[PDB]
Amino acid sequence: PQREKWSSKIDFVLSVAGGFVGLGNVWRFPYLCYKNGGGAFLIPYFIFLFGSGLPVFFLEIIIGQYTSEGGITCWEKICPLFSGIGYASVVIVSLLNVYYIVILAWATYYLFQSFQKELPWAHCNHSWNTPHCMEDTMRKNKSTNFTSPVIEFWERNVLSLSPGIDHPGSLKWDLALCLLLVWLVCFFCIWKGVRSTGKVVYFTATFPFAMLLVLLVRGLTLPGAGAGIKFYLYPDITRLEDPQVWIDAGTQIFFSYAICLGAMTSLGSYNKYKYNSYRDCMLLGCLNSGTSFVSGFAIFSILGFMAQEQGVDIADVAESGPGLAFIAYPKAVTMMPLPTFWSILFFIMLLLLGLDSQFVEVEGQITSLVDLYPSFLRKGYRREIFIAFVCSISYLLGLTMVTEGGMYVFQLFDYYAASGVCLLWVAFFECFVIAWIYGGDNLYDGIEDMIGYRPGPWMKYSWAVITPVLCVGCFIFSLVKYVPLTYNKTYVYPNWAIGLGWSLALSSMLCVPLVIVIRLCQTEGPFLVRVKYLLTPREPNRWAVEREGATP
Ligand SMILES: *[C@@H]1O[C@H](CO)[C@@H](O)[C@H](O)[C@H]1NC(C)=O
Ligand SMILES: CCCCCCCCCCCCCC
Ligand SMILES: CCCCCCCCCCCC
Ligand SMILES: CCCCCCCCCCCC
Ligand SMILES: CCCCCCCCCCCC
Ligand SMILES: CCCCCCCCCC
Ligand SMILES: CCCCCCCCCC
Ligand SMILES: CCCCCCCCC
Ligand SMILES: CCCCCCCC
Ligand SMILES: CCCCCCCC
Ligand SMILES: CCCCCCCC
Ligand SMILES: CCCCCCCC
Ligand SMILES: CCCCCCC
Ligand SMILES: CCCCCCC
Ligand SMILES: CCCCCC
Ligand SMILES: [Cl-]
Ligand code: NA
Ligand code: NA
Repeated sequence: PQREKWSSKIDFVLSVAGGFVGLGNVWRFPYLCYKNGGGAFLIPYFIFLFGSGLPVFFLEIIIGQYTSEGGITCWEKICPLFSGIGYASVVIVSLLNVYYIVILAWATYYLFQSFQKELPWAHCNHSWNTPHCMEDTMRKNKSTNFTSPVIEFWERNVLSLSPGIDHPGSLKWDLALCLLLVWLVCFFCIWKGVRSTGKVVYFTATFPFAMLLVLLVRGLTLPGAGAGIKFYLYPDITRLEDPQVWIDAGTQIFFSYAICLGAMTSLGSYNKYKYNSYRDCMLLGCLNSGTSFVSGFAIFSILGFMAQEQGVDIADVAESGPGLAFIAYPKAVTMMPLPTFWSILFFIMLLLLGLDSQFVEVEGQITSLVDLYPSFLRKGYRREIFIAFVCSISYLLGLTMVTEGGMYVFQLFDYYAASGVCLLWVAFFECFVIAWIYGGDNLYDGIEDMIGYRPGPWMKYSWAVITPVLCVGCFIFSLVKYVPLTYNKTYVYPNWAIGLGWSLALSSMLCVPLVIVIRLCQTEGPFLVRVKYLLTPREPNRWAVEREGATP
């Protein structure tokens, strides 16, 4: 048959908007900004945004629309050599789906804990509370060893943090059921009803932004919001000399935009050929980066309020790692009237934000993997078993991040697996193939035919110059000034853990060289002839079904 198009352009926007607006905006951005100083994170953030985030996102969407193919076969059409970009993106999205559902497991645990008379993270007189704990309101009335009740709940009850990754501990069975529950929700929403949220499109889309608005109003009116905002906005120039703020800000844009994963290319292949996706991507790009910037005001206002309440520095009031959104927002919902009611909504809001993202990504890899075996899969019961097998195996590897030492494994996955140099590796090669091998101007001819007009030179120069320079420059300077990964500024990772972390990165990075070697070996002839034949596009726009032109 053929790849079914979208019912209407409104479905493309909502599927895309729900695919990369979520935990990457409200969870990962606040703590990466928090970890890398304050506002010094924003300069590389906006530089990378306007240089390579929107351009690469639009490039992925337009490649999918031009080839009408998934993550992998689109690159086979565009350039048979360097086809390893698709396999690299599939590996990256597999690892991402592995560790990205643990966040939803934690959110589900918090939501289940929210159903009681008093929030468990309001006061600290429970079993898990260390005698070092003290009420935040009593912190000033009452050195550097008085933990807040909110941080204890995260490290003592929700995570049961162990001494280190070398100390796995026991599998938190309460979190293991929550991790299983969200996977069953993902499994039941992937097999039956791939896109079945059509009845509640209005509620499931406007509510997460409606809930984020209340958090912003509550945070901004807090007494300490002034100091938190100045920390969030005003930059520190000396921090820009560190290569880590550029890697974090550069790959946060790539993470938040879901690029180098094959999801955007697949989502871009479901719309009509003669559809102006250039305008809609720019609007969706504003909605994505706008949500991260605006929601950053809310979380950093609470951080400023917490610092004033506890009489501590803003940079030391919460966790410099994952769980900042689980320390700040659960503190904000305490301050609201009827804290239990608002706590339920936030973790429901946090869960729909991530479930929609997980649906797009998990369906993204499964569709991409089916394209490799179109007859073996997507045919009868064979898709039943394969979907469950992917969900089951990716759930078992998610169990290693649920044990008491599972937080340290989560930091390794979040820093190496689907972020960091692995994303810079794929993003550079996506732009290098299009801009220099395929041709930047050679693709504008396709885009002009496809969207109706020739775009400006912003996209062309971003692929040709800015993105390779930003990706290579951040890659070279990161290895030159090597700083090993740390958890919460204190824990130092053992050598094997870093080596394990690089294996997660290098497993997808080496997909590009391996396929080049595989393709060169398969093709017969002189080496220069072998390279020449594998670089020629094989009719990317092979879809007469629609009024189209030709690749040349
Ligand atoms: C907290 O640290 C202070 C200063 O070192 C020390 O005097 C006090 O005994 C500590 N209290 C607890 C509960 O550990
Ligand atoms: C009246 C209640 C709302 C108060 C909002 C406070 C906003 C503070 C703005 C500080 C900006 C600093 C930029 C460097
Ligand atoms: C803010 C840093 C990145 C901005 C990239 C804009 C590039 C515009 C195209 C230049 C044409 C000469
Ligand atoms: C997990 C290790 C990498 C798996 C993917 C390797 C790519 C092989 C492509 C073979 C077909 C050309
Ligand atoms: C700066 C890097 C330039 C790379 C040039 C590659 C040229 C390949 C041409 C293939 C045409 C089908
Ligand atoms: C390695 C992380 C889990 C990957 C499971 C799905 C991809 C492989 C299917 C055979
Ligand atoms: C900087 C982000 C917007 C770029 C649009 C203008 C491109 C410059 C040449 C007209
Ligand atoms: C529903 C929005 C919450 C805003 C809280 C304002 C507190 C004023 C006392
Ligand atoms: C054919 C590519 C399979 C990739 C699965 C992901 C393993 C890390
Ligand atoms: C809370 C979501 C705000 C979105 C703003 C979009 C325009 C910058
Ligand atoms: C690695 C220690 C925890 C084991 C949980 C299950 C892993 C397959
Ligand atoms: C793979 C580069 C860093 C590895 C550090 C630990 C090696 C055992
Ligand atoms: C990850 C959960 C998958 C369950 C499949 C049951 C057939
Ligand atoms: C992060 C991209 C590095 C490219 C190196 C090419 C040899
Ligand atoms: C000064 C803070 C305003 C925030 C608007 C989103
Ligand atoms: Cl973002
Ligand atoms: Na979403
Ligand atoms: Na995002």
